[PDB]
Amino acid sequence: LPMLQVALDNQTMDSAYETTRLIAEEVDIIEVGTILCVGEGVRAVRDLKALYPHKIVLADAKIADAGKILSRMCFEANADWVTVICCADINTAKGALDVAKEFNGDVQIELTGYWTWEQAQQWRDAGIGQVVYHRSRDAQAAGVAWGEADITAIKRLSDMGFKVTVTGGLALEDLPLFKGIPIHVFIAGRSIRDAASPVEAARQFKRSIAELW
Amino acid sequence: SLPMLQVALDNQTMDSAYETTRLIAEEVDIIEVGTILCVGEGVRAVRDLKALYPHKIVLADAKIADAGKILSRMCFEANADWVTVICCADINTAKGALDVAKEFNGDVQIELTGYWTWEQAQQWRDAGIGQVVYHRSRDAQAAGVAWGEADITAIKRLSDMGFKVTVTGGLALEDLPLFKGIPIHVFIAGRSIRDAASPVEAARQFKRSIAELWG
Ligand SMILES: O=C(O)[C@@H](O)[C@@H](O)[C@H](O)[C@@H](O)COP(=O)(O)O
Ligand SMILES: O=C(O)[C@@H](O)[C@@H](O)[C@H](O)[C@@H](O)COP(=O)(O)O
Ligand SMILES: [Mg+2]
Ligand SMILES: [Mg+2]
Repeated sequence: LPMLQVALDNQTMDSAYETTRLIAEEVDIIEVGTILCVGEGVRAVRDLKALYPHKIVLADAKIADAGKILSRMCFEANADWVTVICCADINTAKGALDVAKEFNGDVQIELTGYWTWEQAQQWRDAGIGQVVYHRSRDAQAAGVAWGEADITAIKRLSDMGFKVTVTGGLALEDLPLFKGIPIHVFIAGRSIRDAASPVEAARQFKRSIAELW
Repeated sequence: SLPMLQVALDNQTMDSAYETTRLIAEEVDIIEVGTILCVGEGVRAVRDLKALYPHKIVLADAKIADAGKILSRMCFEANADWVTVICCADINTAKGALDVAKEFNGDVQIELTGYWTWEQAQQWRDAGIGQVVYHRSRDAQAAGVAWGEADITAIKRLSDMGFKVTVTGGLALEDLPLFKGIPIHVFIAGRSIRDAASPVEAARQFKRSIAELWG
């Protein structure tokens, strides 16, 4: 089944803990959001992995250059997975992946904003096995909906051999759009953290995934 | 005008950054909180460095990719003067960051990398972005990529479009003459200053060379 990831896009650790104390056991992956990496730094990764060592911890660092250096910082803080932004030089992705392998971790390419199909082939050739198909929050706020072009791109990525994560303002009602595609992970940030009942929100995502897959 | 000099604090902790700033804060124009310091310490790095050096321009090299208003507000509330937005970001991310920047009398720069296009560059101008950072990736440099002709052409074209262009990416002193005759806004040095036997003398050599080349 597709896994469920919660995004902790919080500015401070104590704010993040308001969510994790409710739903850490209701999800498969705990993400240190980019917002939390910028708010608190990499201690957020170390602290969350110490609290939840049985969960996959994703550092959404969106590494853009100095791949081996930033990745080592994240993996020394006990991250399992780290993100590399799609426009990074290929050598950045390669360097981050080399370090990830030292720590028995992994790298995901974050498809946030503009990228090309040629770049996608380069990632595959480099040994990258995960991508995050992300509808930008700012694009969403400007009225951009999930649509057919996204579904065709996701399927194309999956067919290239990537394990694809889908994310970007997902609501429970969006999940059927992706039915029949072997999605690796769905991420929910706002729709879990900001729900009247975060526990019910997480359980509803899991129930719907179980029904659809 | 002479190109200004920016020091990049690509350090993992504040104390490591301070080993540099205590030597060269008054030897450079702009103090950059490097991306790895932003990720290493978080936005306290911006707050602390601006409190130490309130008369200097402080740049947060956050390379914002999405959530432009949220991340830019975090940096500007920490008293940044300038923030970076990565070139692949949705145009609404750049616009959101810029709108916040204006509230704080700050500014945004687009960090150039990847396969950005000239049409995107026009989008940034149309959105009111006035600064770009022409950056040779550190990882590309390590893979043998040199500064060269296509870079000069692109830098000149960005300048002609109306951007103030910053040049950066493993610059050494000997690289500066490559850019002579172009109205470069800022040169950034990270490693060439921080890792010098004498960071003060390295900064001063950059300044002397700039003064000759653009004098
Ligand atoms: O770009 C960012 O850093 C976040 O907007 C993004 O990574 C976020 O973590 C999403 O992937 C999930 O959060 P939402 O479900 O609230 O969009
Ligand atoms: O991508 C990064 O975060 C840095 O590699 C980059 O921004 C760096 O700060 C350079 O602009 C200046 O540092 P060097 O002179 O050491 O390349
Ligand atoms: Mg995220
Ligand atoms: Mg930098």
